[PDB]
This record gives sequence, C-alpha cells and structure tokens, in this order.
Amino acid sequence: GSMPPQLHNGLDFSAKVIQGSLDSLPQEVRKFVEGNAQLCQPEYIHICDGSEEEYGRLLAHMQEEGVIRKLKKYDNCWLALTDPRDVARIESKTVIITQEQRDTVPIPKSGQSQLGRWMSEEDFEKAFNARFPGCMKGRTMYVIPFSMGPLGSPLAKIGIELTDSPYVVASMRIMTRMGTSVLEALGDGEFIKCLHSVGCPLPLKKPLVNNWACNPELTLIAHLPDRREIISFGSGYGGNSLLGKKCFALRIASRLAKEEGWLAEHMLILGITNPEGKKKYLAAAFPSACGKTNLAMMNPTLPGWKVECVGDDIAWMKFDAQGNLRAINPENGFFGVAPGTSVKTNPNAIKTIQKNTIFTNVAETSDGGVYWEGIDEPLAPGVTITSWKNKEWRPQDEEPCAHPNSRFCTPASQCPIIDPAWESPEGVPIEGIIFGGRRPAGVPLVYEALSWQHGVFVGAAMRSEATAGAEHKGKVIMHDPFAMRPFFGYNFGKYLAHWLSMAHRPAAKLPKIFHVNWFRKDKNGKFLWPGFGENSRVLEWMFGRIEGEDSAKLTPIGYVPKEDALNLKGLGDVNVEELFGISKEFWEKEVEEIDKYLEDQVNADLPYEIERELRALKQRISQM
Ligand SMILES: Nc1nc2c(ncn2[C@@H]2O[C@H](COP(=O)(O)OP(=O)(O)OP(=O)(O)O)[C@@H](O)[C@H]2O)c(=O)[nH]1
Ligand SMILES: O=C([O-])C(=O)[O-]
Ligand SMILES: [Mn+2]
Ligand SMILES: [Mn+2]
Ligand code: NA
Repeated sequence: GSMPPQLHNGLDFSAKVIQGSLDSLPQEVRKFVEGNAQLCQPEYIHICDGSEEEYGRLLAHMQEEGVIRKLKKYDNCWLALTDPRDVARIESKTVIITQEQRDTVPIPKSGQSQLGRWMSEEDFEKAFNARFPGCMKGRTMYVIPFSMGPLGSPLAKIGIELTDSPYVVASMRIMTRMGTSVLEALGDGEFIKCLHSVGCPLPLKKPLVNNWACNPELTLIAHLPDRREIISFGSGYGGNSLLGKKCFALRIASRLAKEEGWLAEHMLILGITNPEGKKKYLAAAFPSACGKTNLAMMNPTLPGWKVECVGDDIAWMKFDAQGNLRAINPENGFFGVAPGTSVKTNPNAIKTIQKNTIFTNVAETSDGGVYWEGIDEPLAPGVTITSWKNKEWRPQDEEPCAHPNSRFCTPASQCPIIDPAWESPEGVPIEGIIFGGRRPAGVPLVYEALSWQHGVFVGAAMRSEATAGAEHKGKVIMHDPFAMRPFFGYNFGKYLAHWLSMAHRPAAKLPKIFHVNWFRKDKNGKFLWPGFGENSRVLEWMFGRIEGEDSAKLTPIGYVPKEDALNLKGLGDVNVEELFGISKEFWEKEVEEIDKYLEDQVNADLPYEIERELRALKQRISQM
C-alpha cells in the first residue's frame, strides 16, 4: 500500500512494523491496518506469515511470559488457563448493527428477543469510542490474513484479523488457513475486516488474573454486515476472539448467504460408508455442546460401516447447477469441548489431539499431560493434578478439574478419519440433514420429516437443555432453532423463508430431513440410549431411508422406524417402549409451547408455510 500523506509523522506506521511490509500489502489491507493502528496505538505491528518458525517462536514467547505452558507429555502441545470471567461466549454482549432492528431480529411481541441482539449504529459508535482508542498501547498488533475454506474453493472467503493477542494468532493458525499465501490470493479483492482487542492497554489499569488479559465489564462482540466489519473487545476466549469462526463464518456469512442464495449453518458434515460400498454425506445441526463433534468423528460400532469427518461445526452450502446441495467446511481445525472426551466416547479425537494442539482450561497432570471430567483413564500412583484454576486438585473435591467449556484446538488434517474430500473446492453432496438437541422427555430417538416444509418447521421448532457453551446455567429447556439461536446474522423469519425457498429452485435435489434425540432419560434420570458409537445404528436407518427403504411407519410427528427396522443386536437391554414412545399429553403441551414461541418471537415475520406446519402437527396430535 502507498505511504499515507501526512504533515507530520503520526500516520505512517512503517517504522513500527516488526515483520512484513506495509508497502507490499494490497492497498485496502494497508488502509485497514494503518487506520486501526492510528486508533489503537499499538507499539508494534507484526504482519503474520503463517510460517512454522513464526508459530514456534510465538509459542515460546508466551511460554516464557507465563501465558501458556508446554505439555511435555505430548508433541508440540500447549495449555492456556484463562481468567475465569472469560471462559465462553456471552450471548448478551454479542450484537449485530443494522439501520433497522427488524433486519437483525423479528420484532418480538413480548419485547425481548431471544433470536439475536440488535444495537443501533449510533449506540455502537459510542460503545466503540469508549473502548478502542489507545486500547493496544504497549502491545503488538498482529495482522492475520486468513482464508475460510481451502485457498481456492469457490466457496472460500478471506478475512484480515487485527489482534493484540498472540493466543488468538496461534489459535487462528490452527482454525483457519493463515499467512502470506492468503495475501497473495486476496490481491485487491474484498475481505472481511475483523478487529479484536483484549482491552488491556499497558500500563495495566486492572489486576491481571492468571496472566490472561481481558476486560469482562467492557466485553462486546459486534457485527456490522453492511460495513463487512466484525469488532470484538474484552474477551480472549475462542468464540469471541477467533473472528473467522462464529462471527464471520456464521453471523456475517449467513447474511451474505441469504443475499447470494447459499447457506451458512451450525452443522457438522460427515461421510458415511455402508457394508455395500455406498457412501453418503450428511449434515447435522445440534446446539452448542450437544454432540456434533462426537457424531462427526464417530467410531461406528456396526461392522462394515465407516464414518469420515469433513467438518465438525460450520457448513457452507449451495445448490449446484445439477441441483445437488454441495457443502464445504470453511474451518481448518476442530475447536472441541474437552470434558467427556475419551477412548470410549470419541477415540478419534483422542488420537488427533496429541500433537500440534492447544488446550484451554483443562487440568494438567504432573507428568505433562491433560486431564478432564469423563476422560475415563486412570493415572499412575504418584501422578498429581493441577486444576484449570491452577491449584492442586484431587479426584474427590468440590469442583471439576477442567472447566465445563474447556476446549482443544487441533488441526483437521491430523484427524485419522478426515474425509478425503474435506478440502475439495467442489464441496460434498449432502443427502440428509439431521436436527436434534437434548430432550430428557417425550421426543423419540429418531424421526423423519414428512416434507421439505415440515422439515423446515422441525428445524424451527428445536428445543434443548442449556449447555456450558455460553452464559446459560442449569438444565432448562430452551428454544434453539436450527442450532442457530446464538448465530443468526439477520431476521430469523427471513431465514425460515430462505430455507423454504430452496424447494422452489430448479432441479433441487432436496435432502431428507431427520430429527434425533440421544438424550432421552427414563424416570430414574438414566439415559435410554447408549449413544456415541451406537448412534451408527440410527445413521444406518437414515441411510436406508435415503435409498428409499420401506423401513418407516407414519406417526403424528413424522416417520419413525418400524419395529425391528433398527439394528439393536448387541444392545439387548434397550427399553424400546419408552425410547420410541409418543405421548398425546406430551405432544399437546409441546405444540402449544412451540405455537406461543413462534407467535411471540417471530410474529409478523413467520412464514405462512411454518404456521401451516404448526397447525397440521397440532391437528395430527389432536387425532391421537
Ligand atoms: N450421552 C451422550 N453425550 C454425548 C453424545 N455425543 C456427544 N456427547 C457429549 O456432549 C458434549 C459436547 O459434545 P460435542 O460433540 O463436542 O458437541 P458440539 O455440538 O461439537 O458442540 P460445540 O462445539 O459447542 O458447537 C461432550 O461432553 C460429549 O462427550 C452422545 O451421543 N451421548
Ligand atoms: O464453540 C462452539 O462451537 C460453540 O460454542 O458452539
Ligand atoms: Mn459450535
Ligand atoms: Mn464441536
Ligand atoms: Na493463564
């Protein structure tokens, strides 16, 4: 980029650049970098190249600074422990900026929307001015050029993230394609502008907790889709700071998708091969902390079945000229929930995470390894544990050894069952789409939608127990339509209309739509379904249905498996009565709840087809 004019020496940041060159940046990239440097006043500017040496040195630097620790039991793995105020997404501080509120969320009848948070442009400007001026004083501003999707993909989009956090830098290296090749690929093209600061300019005004720079009181994660900007202040935690992931690849991207005729979704993408040598790709939207990563890299218990992972969290999809729904994973790594992860529940993850992996808020064993709730693996006598709170911890204490939302951040290329087409620019053809969440009562193991319009309603109607992915506590059953409640880039009613419109386009090969429940419990609080690898039995049913197998019976909520259609061999004890039961009383209550929620929260933007599906379901239940 060209040197900016100036009458003094305060606008050209060249003298502060410690890696790279402002002169060699594309013009608009330099303007973005330099304009935000003038604002944030970093001491240095480091333009990331994405090299292993850059990565190695930056890790070493955080190490000597006490910001991360080396996990010496493994190969190039590292541990960060955060300030306990900065441990997850915060939905209440996550906002979208548009001229009119209705462009961002439907106007709720009750007056409080549960489908996003809108902030006026003028309110945002004030919030921005109270945060960012001088916020990087005494820090390095890192410039991360990154690509969502393989360098080529028709589906791929480039961002530049500016951050004062080396932790963000290292994590983005794993979770996106990052560095010099991205700038070369961008040229003078368009990019998403992403600005991040931990909100702790030097000298420190507040006491630093556990060497983790953050500003909880001022935390704000903002999205400005008209400006193509994401602006995030005060949090270093993944979902808030790795701007390509939730901020770009769901929130911004879903709005772009609506405008441009594609889809951006909170979905895994997996490839499943049967004993007859046939492979199908499926997508699944479950809410945060509801099993996507476990399903995407499942080790099937059924002989002759194979599952391969394309992506575990984000799907970008578009109908091609042939009418196939084609999906790509825009991420480059897995940012997975650690606790619960074991050789038993997710052996494929256990394999992936022992090299080149960054862990956040898990426990450390005295021999340099990791520990967490449900790791289900004994330690040798004499091995001791440091909790994620950096305290000595014993298996019989008050609190967990790892944070409930503790994460691993691991390269996708490492996964032993990574799908061979996971970086194909063409994407993979999706043949079914699975919705589901945590319902301890009433909702059977699996059912199939009656039609496209009904499947879109099933997505819209999704409810699920609260999890630790964000700020929500306890186990209350919440609405989480399409697993996208925290992530809609625009009015949910319009998003429903967008999904419905897919049925109207030329030669569209619409996928089969299913709904699952891994989480139904008996009257004792015991899970009725073993889950995990055993979920291959459900996927088998879905596979045959996609092929047109006569294996379904009609019920009021959709098609279910016929008696004996599911392979339950090796699971002789399963209470099929309760697991597959559909109660009129439960479903009457359920449909009334859905009706009130859609009326209140979607209101004037609720598409007629969805209100029709509600009426029809209500009618079918009334005839039980
Ligand atoms: N009982 C049971 N638990 C499961 C199952 N699948 C996943 N889990 C657990 O649910 C928690 C979260 O699962 P993940 O697969 O990481 O969820 P995710 O959808 O990828 O979550 P986000 O990354 O937050 O979007 C972990 O503790 C898992 O061990 C299952 O089939 N049965
Ligand atoms: O990080 C995630 O994947 C989430 O919170 O859903
Ligand atoms: Mn997620
Ligand atoms: Mn996940
Ligand atoms: Na720390």
